[PDB]
Amino acid sequence: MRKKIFKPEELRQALMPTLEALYRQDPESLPFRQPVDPQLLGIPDYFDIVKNPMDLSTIKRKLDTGQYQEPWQYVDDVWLMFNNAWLYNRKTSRVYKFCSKLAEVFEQEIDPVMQSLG
Ligand SMILES: COc1ccc2c(c1)N(CCC/C=C/c1cc(C(=O)N3CCOCC3)cc3c1N[C@H](C)CC(=O)N3)CCC2
Repeated sequence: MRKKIFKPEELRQALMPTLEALYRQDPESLPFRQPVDPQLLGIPDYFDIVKNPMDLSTIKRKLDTGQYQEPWQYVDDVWLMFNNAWLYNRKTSRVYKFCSKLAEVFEQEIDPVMQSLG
């Protein structure tokens, strides 16, 4: 119940490999690498449906700038990114299928890391 203290440099070192695993997926990571601009992309309802957008570059910036206090907050951001994509996109779309592949990759990477951090 009393939270152990995680130093930001320890979270960055431990969790960065799991984020690198996502980024290295090609073609599957491409639509997830940067924040979206709905007006430029032609999806103007995106922020109506997706209340809390999330993307790989934003997660990397949060690790780089010490914005997570505990590892589950990082896991929550990765899964927010996944859940937003499964909510917004149709099941036949590239983004939807790519999201499913990233979730498979992430599940394998994150488990031993979460065990090691405690
Ligand atoms: C869109 O899929 C691909 C697949 C491969 C490659 C793509 C794009 N690009 C452009 C990358 C940037 C694209 C992002 C992105 C774009 C659209 C989008 O404007 N749409 C309208 C018509 O097309 C389908 C949907 C939707 C979504 C998008 N992503 C985030 C997760 C928000 C979302 O939930 N959905 C680079 C080369 C490889």
